[PDB]
Amino acid sequence: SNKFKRMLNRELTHLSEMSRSGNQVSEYISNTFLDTSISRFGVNTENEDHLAKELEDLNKWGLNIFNVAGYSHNRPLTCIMYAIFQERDLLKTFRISSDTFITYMMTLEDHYHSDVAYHNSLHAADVAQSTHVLLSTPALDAVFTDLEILAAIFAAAIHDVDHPGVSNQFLINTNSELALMYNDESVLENHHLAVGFKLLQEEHCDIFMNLTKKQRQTLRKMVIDMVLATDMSKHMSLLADLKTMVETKKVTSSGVLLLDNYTDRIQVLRNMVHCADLSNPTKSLELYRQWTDRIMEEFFQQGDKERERGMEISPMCDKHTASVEKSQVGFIDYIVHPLWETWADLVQPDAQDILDTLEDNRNWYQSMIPQ
Amino acid sequence: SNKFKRMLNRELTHLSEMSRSGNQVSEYISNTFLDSISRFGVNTENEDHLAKELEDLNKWGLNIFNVAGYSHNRPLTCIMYAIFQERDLLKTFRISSDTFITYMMTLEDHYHSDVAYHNSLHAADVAQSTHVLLSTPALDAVFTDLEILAAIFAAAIHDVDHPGVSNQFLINTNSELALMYNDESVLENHHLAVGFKLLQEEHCDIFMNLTKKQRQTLRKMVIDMVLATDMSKHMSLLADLKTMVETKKVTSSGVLLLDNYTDRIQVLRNMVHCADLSNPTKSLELYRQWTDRIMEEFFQQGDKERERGMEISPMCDKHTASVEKSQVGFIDYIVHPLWETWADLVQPDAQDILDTLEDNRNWYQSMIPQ
Ligand SMILES: O=[N+]([O-])c1cccc(-c2cc(Cc3ccncc3)cc3cccnc23)c1
Ligand SMILES: O=[N+]([O-])c1cccc(-c2cc(Cc3ccncc3)cc3cccnc23)c1
Ligand SMILES: [Mg+2]
Ligand SMILES: [Mg+2]
Ligand SMILES: [Zn+2]
Ligand SMILES: [Zn+2]
Repeated sequence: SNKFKRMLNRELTHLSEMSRSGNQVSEYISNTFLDTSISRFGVNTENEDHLAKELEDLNKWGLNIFNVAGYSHNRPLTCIMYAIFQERDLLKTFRISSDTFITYMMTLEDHYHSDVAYHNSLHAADVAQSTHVLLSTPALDAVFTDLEILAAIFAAAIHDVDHPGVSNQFLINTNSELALMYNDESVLENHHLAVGFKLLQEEHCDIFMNLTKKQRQTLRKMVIDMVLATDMSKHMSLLADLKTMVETKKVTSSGVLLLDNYTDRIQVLRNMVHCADLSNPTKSLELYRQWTDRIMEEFFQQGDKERERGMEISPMCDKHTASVEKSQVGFIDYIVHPLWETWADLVQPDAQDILDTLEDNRNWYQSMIPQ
Repeated sequence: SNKFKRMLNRELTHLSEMSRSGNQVSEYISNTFLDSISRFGVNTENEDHLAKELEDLNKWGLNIFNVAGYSHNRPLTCIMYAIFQERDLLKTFRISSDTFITYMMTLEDHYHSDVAYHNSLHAADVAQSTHVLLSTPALDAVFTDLEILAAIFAAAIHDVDHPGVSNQFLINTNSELALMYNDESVLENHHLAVGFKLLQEEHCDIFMNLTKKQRQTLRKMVIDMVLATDMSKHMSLLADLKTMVETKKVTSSGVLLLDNYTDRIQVLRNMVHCADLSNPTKSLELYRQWTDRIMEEFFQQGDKERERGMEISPMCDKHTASVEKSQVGFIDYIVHPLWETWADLVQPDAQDILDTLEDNRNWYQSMIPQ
């Protein structure tokens, strides 16, 4: 659609001229978004009661994933994934032993880096838990098969495995081996998928051993589609497709969405995990503020690596010139809010408290803008 | 004193036999503690917000995180220029704003931003706390300006170029730095070298206008103070501070009597040491943030150790921490004893500092699980 494209670049030109704040946010958007305990929980802990209290939020959008990390000896991913699989009865359905499951989930957690401020197992655990809540949205809850539920949640788990804490564009600009291996197109996301699936081959880790061949093939395609869709530069095209889907949606009976073909189904799932990935500003302000401070830490360190190298500092990576408050407002106004508004429309009446929390958070960061 | 060494050994033995948790805290202790531009010095357009945070310059409660926030992440440059304006040190030592900001920016730039705790934020915190501690009524008339300058500069540079790993990791991994300094005070020697080496940069010689004798005395005092921040020297500094307390003299205006260089430097080095260990004495919002940072830095070191197939040093294993219990041990066995001794030396001064420590301690105990 040339109209949407013409409209997009208009919206960003105007922002780019509002102020130097808007220029830095507008440069960022274009370069980013455009093309008993070990079996009770998955984990050893002598805090079984504090952990059991936190995990009562398993199905709530307000689950505090930071506290889970605290009471799980810093295994928020293994712990949450075990909880989701118990909750949805996925181990039994797919004949996965708890043993194989925990060994895989520990190996996966281990390949997330804890020295990366944001793209580490905590973020993986949050995105997986948020996907778990989203899959229970009433308009979809009856729609997806368990194979699709498994694919989505696994997708979420692995979606950033082995992330180094720098962007696809830095990896291309520094001529990384990874950029070289994947020919500059979706560098990290291809890698996340490779690692996640490669790890099944490790000893006692094939959590899909007991699926049929046709099941494995369907899972793998679904998962590849979802993770490649977390590539941020695909954001505008994903939102375009979601909007056209809203305007031509079919409700069946009792509020449920009609998704006949594979295309319709994967489009929704991949927007779902994409939404999970951008759910930080829709969570409670305590949660959201921690996430912001982490991503900025990570952007700033990329900025220093650029500076060490004599490269030009990327937008939002200069610690000496960021405006974190104005940037958050822009990010909500121009990316998070449009995406979540469209999602709310697809799945109405759901997502509305999510949308209201999003405005509170946005208004809090506005209230904190000096001058 | 052999009876101090025996007593010290006794309490740590009792501690490690208490439980798994006390074992690990006791292993830790033994391995660690025994042997716009015109106005603020930074360019910001948050001149109002920054000015308000900086009204706490002379208070224990200053929030250095917010200062970082309003100073475009130049907390050290900003705080140091505030302290130096406050005490009129730039005029007194004829240091120009150009020379001073250029040095301070260069110094701040050599603290690593990718290190969770030992960055310019911690340096700025320790600098501001030294500044507050130097105004303790019992000492406040005692020290000359050269001594004040040394102590504050010492604090500024005390961890510059810290790589986020411990003296023992550097020895165990055969670091070039451990090779250079022969396994003794590796980082602290390095911090001093860098801090002084940086005066030689273009427009950075902030001590250019001091006399030779002044430069010589300042350098001796600074070296003394920074080597003193070596954690492995903790117990012998405390032992000295305790025998200082028991043999203390006071003029009458409530002011301590410090004639010789030895008693003077002994206070100055316990002061910066106490500033370095002040996190748990601060308000709870601040201390929580510091704990989380130092724990991140230990955990990363632990992963580097695991990446190398070494055994994971105490407190560096992310899968076997008990942060809450560890903070309570830290306070009972290291922070509280030190500050209690400090409070005695300078009484009635450090008494709320000390009550805050109790509050913080008890909050961390109230969060211990089960
Ligand atoms: O101006 N902004 O739009 C702007 C400014 C500062 C931060 C962000 C931002 C991007 C992303 C998604 C993401 C993650 C990793 N790489 C790229 C994008 C996630 C975020 C989560 C919390 C806070 N900020 C975020 C956006
Ligand atoms: O139980 N503990 O003793 C224990 C457990 C966990 C953390 C600490 C700890 C040590 C040091 C001083 C330090 C800084 C850098 N390297 C070595 C020591 C400073 C701290 C500041 C805030 C919180 N914990 C700290 C102590
Ligand atoms: Mg990603
Ligand atoms: Mg140090
Ligand atoms: Zn992600
Ligand atoms: Zn220090």
